[PDB]
Amino acid sequence: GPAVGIDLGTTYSCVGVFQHGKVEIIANDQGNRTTPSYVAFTDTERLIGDAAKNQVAMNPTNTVFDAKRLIGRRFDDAVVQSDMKHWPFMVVNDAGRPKVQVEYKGETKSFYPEEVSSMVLTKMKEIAEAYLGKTVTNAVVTVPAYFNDSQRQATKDAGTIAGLNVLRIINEPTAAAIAYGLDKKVGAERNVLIFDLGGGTFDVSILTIAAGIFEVKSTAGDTHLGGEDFDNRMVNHFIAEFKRKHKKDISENKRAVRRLRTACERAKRTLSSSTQASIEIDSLYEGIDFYTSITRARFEELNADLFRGTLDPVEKALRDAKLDKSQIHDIVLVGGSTRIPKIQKLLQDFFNGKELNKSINPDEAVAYGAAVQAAILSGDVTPLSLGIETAGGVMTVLIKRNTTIPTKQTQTFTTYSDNQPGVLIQVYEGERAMTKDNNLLGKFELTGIPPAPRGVPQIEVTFDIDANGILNVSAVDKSTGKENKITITNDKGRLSKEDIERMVQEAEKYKAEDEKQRDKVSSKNSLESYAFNMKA
Ligand SMILES: Cc1n[nH]c(=O)[nH]c1=S
Ligand SMILES: [K+]
Ligand SMILES: [K+]
Repeated sequence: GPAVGIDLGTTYSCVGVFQHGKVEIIANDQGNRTTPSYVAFTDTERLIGDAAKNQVAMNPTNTVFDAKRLIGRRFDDAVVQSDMKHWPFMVVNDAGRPKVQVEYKGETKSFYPEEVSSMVLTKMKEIAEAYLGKTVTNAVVTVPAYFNDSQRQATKDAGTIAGLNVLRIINEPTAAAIAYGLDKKVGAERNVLIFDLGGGTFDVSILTIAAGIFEVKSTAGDTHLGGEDFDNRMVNHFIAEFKRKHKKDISENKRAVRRLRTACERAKRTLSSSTQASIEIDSLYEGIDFYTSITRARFEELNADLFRGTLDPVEKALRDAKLDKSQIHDIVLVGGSTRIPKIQKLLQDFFNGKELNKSINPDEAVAYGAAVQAAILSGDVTPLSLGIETAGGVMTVLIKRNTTIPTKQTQTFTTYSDNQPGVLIQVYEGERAMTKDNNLLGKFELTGIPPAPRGVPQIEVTFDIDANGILNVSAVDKSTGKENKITITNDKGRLSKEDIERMVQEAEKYKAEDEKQRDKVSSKNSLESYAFNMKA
């Protein structure tokens, strides 16, 4: 039967299926299209999803949430140590691996984060099975773009424990782009910014899409920013208002604060569609009814620093991607908090009035994209960057990937050593900083360089690609006009789309190491007479 797409979120999970030409987001047994990523252990039973979230106040020590924060991580990781302080449940160290420790049926029990996430995935699998009336095994599960191999493998393991065959682990921003069909657009490469403010995290991702291939250029954000922060600002404001009006602090009473927080959450949602919301609480504290109102402008003022602060990760991602804001072709809004009008206005104003992609429910877009990809898995531009080896085994790119063909690019190079008699032109294809990590396509030598000090000889290297995709690489000694050249054949089927994707993924995985590495060689246009990779 059809594979499902699952957004395994920090706070909630969402499951969708592509059937009958459309994606259907599947509601749970309580009629909810999103299910809380919560697992609760009690004296008599294990609760998953809505039931677990509903009883959290009654059973805080044994209600687990935020397993995504621990997944694929070591106990001594700084993130784990800081996060544990904010959790009611215990996290224990089992041989360097974090485990949640809870009381279940009168017995102490410990679970790895992948096991807790497997329980959430089991609920999502069961919700899909109830809707489809058939067993669901195949699934595509989404993860944040910044997740490392350990976090990705642990997420896959959670699906495997749940009995799911994880066809692929895909980035949440990529899933959102697939939901908007941004990978179906034939033509020149497009730069896409995904603004994801929901699920307790703020994620900004910049992607480039061409020929159905996605590359993550940059990621930025705040792992501890979400709607709860906006609700807290309202709760503190109301606590102050009650204290000023009634000379009473309701902070001591946990239920009164809980009732106020629930009213604030509802009011914030009303403020997305209306300019004012009513707060009506009977007997909030000491028998005093709290009936009041909040304007959208007051809500915006209470959260002004948080809302404006969202632009700082957008600026950082643009800087990391080496792109101006004008170079973004598509902006996608993901996450429930993107419904807030002030956030939409701030982002649109930053982008000079550019329209935002927000037609898909922001809570369901990632699952929607995952479902589209799962169905695909169930049934001219350059593919890779082209360049030559410079001194130190460095990849110097003459043609970036996603360059339309035919194309011709020329750069000038020099000798690295004094009285260097010749240069070796080594042609490589790939996105890595060092040639050892890229693919060698061919090599040729330009000999007879007249003796000169290093940096004086000028060698012009030209990469020419025809419409058929054939690459001709030539080098000319600008002092004599002497030349040498190689023709590199483009075998049809030499590279699969998956082969290209793997090369792009490797660049994304080693981006920090490669970006730091580029700084090491001083010249960047100097050629040696030998292959660095063959040097002992
Ligand atoms: C403001 C807001 N936040 N989250 C959500 O799910 N909806 C809304 S309208
Ligand atoms: K996810
Ligand atoms: K997010």
